[PDB]
Amino acid sequence: GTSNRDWWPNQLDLSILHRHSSLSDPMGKDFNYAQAFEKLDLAAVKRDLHALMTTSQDWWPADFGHYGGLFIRMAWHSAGTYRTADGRGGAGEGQQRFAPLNSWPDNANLDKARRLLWPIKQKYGRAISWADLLILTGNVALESMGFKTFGFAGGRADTWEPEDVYWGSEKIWLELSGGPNSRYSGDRQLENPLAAVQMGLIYVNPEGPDGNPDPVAAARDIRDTFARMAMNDEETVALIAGGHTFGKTHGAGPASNVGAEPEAAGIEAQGLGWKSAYRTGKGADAITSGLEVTWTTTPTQWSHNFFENLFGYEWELTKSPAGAHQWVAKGADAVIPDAFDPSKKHRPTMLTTDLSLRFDPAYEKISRRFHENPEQFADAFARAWFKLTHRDMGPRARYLGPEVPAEVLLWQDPIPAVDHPLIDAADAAELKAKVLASGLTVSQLVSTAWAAASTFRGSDKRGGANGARIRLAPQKDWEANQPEQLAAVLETLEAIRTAFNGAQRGGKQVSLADLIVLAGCAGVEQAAKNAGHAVTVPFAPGRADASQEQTDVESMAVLEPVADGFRNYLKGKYRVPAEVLLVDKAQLLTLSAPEMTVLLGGLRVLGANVGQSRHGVFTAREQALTNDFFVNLLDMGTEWKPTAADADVFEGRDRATGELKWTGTRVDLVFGSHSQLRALAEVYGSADAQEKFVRDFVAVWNKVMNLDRFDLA
Amino acid sequence: GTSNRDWWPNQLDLSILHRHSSLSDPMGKDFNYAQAFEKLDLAAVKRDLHALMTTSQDWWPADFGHYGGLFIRMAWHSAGTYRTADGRGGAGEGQQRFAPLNSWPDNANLDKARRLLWPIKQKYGRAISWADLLILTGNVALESMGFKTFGFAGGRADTWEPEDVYWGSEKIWLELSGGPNSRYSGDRQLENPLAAVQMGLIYVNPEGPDGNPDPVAAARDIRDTFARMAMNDEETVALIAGGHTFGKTHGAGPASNVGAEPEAAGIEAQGLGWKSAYRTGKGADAITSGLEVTWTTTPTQWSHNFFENLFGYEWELTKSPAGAHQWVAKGADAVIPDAFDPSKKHRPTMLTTDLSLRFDPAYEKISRRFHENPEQFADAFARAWFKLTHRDMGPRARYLGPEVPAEVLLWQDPIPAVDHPLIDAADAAELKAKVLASGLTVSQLVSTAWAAASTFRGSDKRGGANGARIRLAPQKDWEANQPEQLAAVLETLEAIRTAFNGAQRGGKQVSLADLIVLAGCAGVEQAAKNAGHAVTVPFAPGRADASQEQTDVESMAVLEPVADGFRNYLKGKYRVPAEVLLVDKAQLLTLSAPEMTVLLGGLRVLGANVGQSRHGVFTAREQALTNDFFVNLLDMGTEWKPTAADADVFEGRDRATGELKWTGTRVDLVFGSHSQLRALAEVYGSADAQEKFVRDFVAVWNKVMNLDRFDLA
Ligand code: HEM
Ligand code: HEM
Ligand SMILES: NNC(=O)c1ccncc1
Ligand SMILES: NNC(=O)c1ccncc1
Ligand SMILES: [Cl-]
Ligand SMILES: [Cl-]
Ligand code: NA
Ligand code: NA
Repeated sequence: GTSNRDWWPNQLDLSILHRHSSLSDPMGKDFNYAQAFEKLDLAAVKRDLHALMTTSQDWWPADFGHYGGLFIRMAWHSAGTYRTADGRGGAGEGQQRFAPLNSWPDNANLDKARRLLWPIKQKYGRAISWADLLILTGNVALESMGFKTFGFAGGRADTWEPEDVYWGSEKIWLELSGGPNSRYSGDRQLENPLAAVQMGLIYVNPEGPDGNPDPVAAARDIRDTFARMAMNDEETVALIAGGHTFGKTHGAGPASNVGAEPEAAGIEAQGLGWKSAYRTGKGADAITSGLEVTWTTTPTQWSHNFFENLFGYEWELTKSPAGAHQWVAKGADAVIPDAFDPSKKHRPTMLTTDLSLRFDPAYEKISRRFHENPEQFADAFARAWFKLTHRDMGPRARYLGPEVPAEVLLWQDPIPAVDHPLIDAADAAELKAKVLASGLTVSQLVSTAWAAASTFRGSDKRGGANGARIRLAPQKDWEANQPEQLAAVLETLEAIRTAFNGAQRGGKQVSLADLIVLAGCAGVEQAAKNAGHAVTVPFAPGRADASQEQTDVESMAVLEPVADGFRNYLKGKYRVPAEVLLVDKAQLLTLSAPEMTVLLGGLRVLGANVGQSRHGVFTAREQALTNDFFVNLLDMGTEWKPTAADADVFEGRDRATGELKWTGTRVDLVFGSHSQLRALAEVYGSADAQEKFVRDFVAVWNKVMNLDRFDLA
Repeated sequence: GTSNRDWWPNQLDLSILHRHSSLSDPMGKDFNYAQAFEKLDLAAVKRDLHALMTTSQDWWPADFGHYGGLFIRMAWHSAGTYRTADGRGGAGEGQQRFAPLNSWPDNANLDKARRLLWPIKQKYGRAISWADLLILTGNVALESMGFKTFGFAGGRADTWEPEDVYWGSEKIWLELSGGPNSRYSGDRQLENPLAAVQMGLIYVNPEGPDGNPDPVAAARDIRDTFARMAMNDEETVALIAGGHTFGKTHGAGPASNVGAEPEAAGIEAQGLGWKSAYRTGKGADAITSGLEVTWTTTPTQWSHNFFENLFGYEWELTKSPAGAHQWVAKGADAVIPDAFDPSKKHRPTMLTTDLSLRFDPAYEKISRRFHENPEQFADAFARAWFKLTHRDMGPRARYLGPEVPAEVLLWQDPIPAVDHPLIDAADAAELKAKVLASGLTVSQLVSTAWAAASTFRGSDKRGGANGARIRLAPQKDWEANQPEQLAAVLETLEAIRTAFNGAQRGGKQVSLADLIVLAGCAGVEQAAKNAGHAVTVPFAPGRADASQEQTDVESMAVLEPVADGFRNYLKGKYRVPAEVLLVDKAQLLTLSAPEMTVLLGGLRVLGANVGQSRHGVFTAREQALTNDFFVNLLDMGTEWKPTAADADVFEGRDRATGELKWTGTRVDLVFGSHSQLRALAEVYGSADAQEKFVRDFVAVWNKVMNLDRFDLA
């Protein structure tokens, strides 16, 4: 069946902006997951999950009689696809149940784990999503086995189709580095935005880098991949040691026994995969990773035995029954219990990646401290497990149910509670007039508010204008934000705010976060008036100002835009074409193709480009809100060519005279090239479309201003 | 970027059901194209188009000073992708402007024709769709050159993304037959549903079959492909002769001069392609097909010179400047004008496929009659051109504006006007009660109404329950429709109708087409009652009964379902998996994945399977409307295996006892295998879902009942 993707594999794919339509969603347009979850009897759900832990099913018998380890690994993998670079992956959409993650090699047999949860899912129905259930089940596993969690928030709404995520370019599962589509270059540099060492792994290879069983080298990969999942050294050691306090791995026989992954299995397998011809195919004969390691003397109970073993023995390199590299404790007694046979015991074993916690010098010091102070280990793991499993849930206002921790954590980019009356519509009109009387231009007001709001990404629900973090390090210094002009605009807004707030009775005040947005609205109003349209822009108050100490500077670096097509900004020269980067950004902002089109066309004419660039400013009435961008872009009286100096900048000349009319980047011209985008630009560039352009612009502007406003949801 | 399609190339692609969401649509959800078109000043549009015809642009100079020929070929190609086998292709969605059709080799330089129309599109905006404008432009071309068209209907709403259409399996444009993905097998049998001889052609190869310049052989491809586009011999000769009365081909130099098709061209080309390094690249130097033929002495005026030349000279095999086979008149004077140089003239030329009209014996008699009687030629062509360009527009109720022809054509599957009062809601309740008192079962009433309504396909908007054609040849004899049971149900319904209609005052009556649907509604209400739910199934009267004499039997053959997963029906053994056929049918019925899921699950338990098969009937309360399908499908207590006798039927056995519980086909079990479908099935199989399943079933049943009801749009 030959498709457009086969004929034109490097054309832009806009379908990624149109996933998650109401067409694929089986719930009404009215279904609100938060409200269904708020009625769930969470306690009853936890009781059922507690019972499930030791209700072994014959089609996938429970190791040691307890599914706890399996469910902790299930939950860890649901969370563990998260990348800080784009905020994609993570547990927040329940994507583990869809392709490709349902069939990743590292997710082998987690199909069985999710099938075990079906009766509970079915019983509670829409009131608990798969996405919430997977994490809750991890929590309950930990609790069942004697570990007290830091807490749990519901509110991860289920999704209904696979996300479009760049997981790499390799065409072979688990391909080792240096192939034709290598994710590594230079001195083992992993390409952004990837956060795993091989296609179909979560973070690293348990045998060591590219299969080489060097724990020191393995530590380097661990540290890099975990940093790319937002975890520092302490959190990392706590998570790995904490997780490998429980359960075991499965490699009872050769991996050639294991058949097709779920998405490749036959229809009779009913959504399950990795069927094994080794012996009974399950239980004591299970093959998952190929490794055969049990870490502790009590695999179904919280202990301090991980670090006791890690430091208490010396380790020797050996092989699992499947042929995989792993480590066995030299001269040890058989103290580890067998998962199925009460008469067999085994020597302590470890993976290469466990030994990393000992033999990397920085990890070693943390592992020692946790060894000597187990209460610090327990607390670090609890905190890290909460972080891991909630990292992509967004602001605290989205957290539901009775187990939400009251402690506010730095990584949540917290926003202070509003404790005063908010501005009303009269106050908003007075502020907007003061803004316009101060001398700030349309371009300044629009650029500033765009800069503040457009850090939001729906992937992990970080960023947005709430908080006024654009006035703090590091946002205030980002090149795309034009630090010098930004400083000037903020100093003017701050004087307006000080004066308005000092005039108030009764505790009313306006936050700078609100005023930045409100000021951008005034700029759009002014621009509409410059074009002869009478427009009021909607504005919702209630944003607050976060302090510098509430803003982790390092964590904030990943939100820096290195490409923002909306401002015609590229930080350097990338191997990814700019128009691909524009679509990627539109996706993070939750924009459809029509929204992205109208938005960019308006921003160009309002003066939002970085550095006052003229590229794509296809108008003679800059700072007026018109559809000029489109009308001029589509004018066949102009011919375009890439410039001598740069293949990425284009000159548009009068076809008859050869005179230069405009210049543009690939981001500008793509709207006139791509057949679906051009169809959109046409709508907005038609003679009957001036009002529609202004109205659709206002609506999309307001949408971007409100992206993070979960306090109103 | 490696995708799910790369890893699992034979998994089902559900995205095809979720195109044309509101997300991709730049118009408000309120936009009604029909109402915008009805206020268009169509006369003013045709005046602008008329002026455009002879206003040559230097970027693509008009041959002979007139764009007419170019626009006729543009409109012919817009329409000429149509296939009767699935109704896909055609002009009715304006898909020529999107991938892949925008870049087919046969559509070369029609990018220039569409660009020429941009000023007029831009002037009239949303009041005329691209889809309508392409056809109108061809009409105006013909009119400006002296040809009287049979009429024009507007109402083709624009679309905003490529359709997913199977155009063949070849991986090389224009691949010759007999390759690894050959569309031909046996004695030159073209695979259904294809209607062109090579990938990226409209119908046939202008040089002859696989490039072999034998007009006799070419005539066989012409006849086959045109029949597959719903054209008989007379229509075919009229179309080809009629078209090639105008304009010329373009092959001024070697084809190697011609660059990338639009979807492959650089961003600077702004949506145009096939840029030519040959001399000026355009005009007198134009290269399109590679052939260099001008058919008549007045290429910008309607004439009967095509047939005068065809019969008046003898023809010699020759080559264009690009190397293509074509024919030149032996010993002729230079009587054909040059497109750009008034001092240069040329001999008559023909394509191999033109000579087919003379040298095929059946075409020859038609071409002679048209030769001797050009008034018959003009009338046949007018009629054929109307048919061609409207074939996929659907019922007459969708035809808009002031040039709709009053004559009703058999190919339109016409439906008589309703001339009497319609039944009201109390009448509908009395009819439903009489239906249920007659002893027709839930199963019979549902099967019958499904059989009648489910012939509809949104691709060409043919079929549906309006007309009561299920009582007529050939529908009454299709094996899927269970002819003997159908006859029994219809006889009972007809006696109820005769008695209701005989009791009325005031000319009120009910059509059998309405009653068949209404009776299906009664079946579903009774099924819901059997499960303890009281619902009313909505019903809209106003269908009418068409006669046998108003039903072209041969044209109706292509609507026969050979695969209907909704009735668990497959007519024979196909190369395509049945679950793929199910998705194909869902797409033709305009169903989303959730609608297809709910609908199939309900139809199973209502007894809609052909032949009373138990396959997929996963309930112990058949004829009760419950969600049993899903609850039992998803029960992990049952294990499934393909049967000894058949790899396409499966047995479901109790996992503990080995007892046989159910049987199912691939269509049944796909809902428990495919990860996106199983996520849907889960919603409907959850303990809180019984009411939602009934509500969603009823809505989708009603939707299918109404698919053809453009009289209410
Ligand atoms: C360097 C990072 C990590 C590596 C390379 C790694 C590797 C593995 C491997 C290969 C398995 C065996 C899979 C099998 O054959 O069944 C496994 C099991 C497991 N891991 Fe990890 N792991 C890592 C981090 C984590 C973390 C962060 C957690 C949780 C906080 C976790 C919890 C588990 C648990 C509970 C199991 C046991 C599964 C069972 O009992 O069925 N691991 N790990
Ligand atoms: C067996 C069927 C047909 C074949 C193989 C065929 C082939 C061709 C070819 C190869 C060209 C030249 C393209 C170029 O180099 O610019 C052409 C031109 C043309 N064809 Fe057809 N054609 C067929 C049927 C039709 C029909 C059904 C129509 C309309 C009723 C039509 C109308 C035209 C016109 C108007 C042109 C002139 C283009 C211009 O003046 O720029 N043809 N045809
Ligand atoms: N792959 N996922 C995203 O790009 C995304 C998800 C949710 N909202 C916005 C963006
Ligand atoms: N390829 N196109 C179709 O299958 C279709 C188009 C419009 N409505 C329904 C089905
Ligand atoms: Cl994602
Ligand atoms: Cl189509
Ligand atoms: Na995410
Ligand atoms: Na069609």
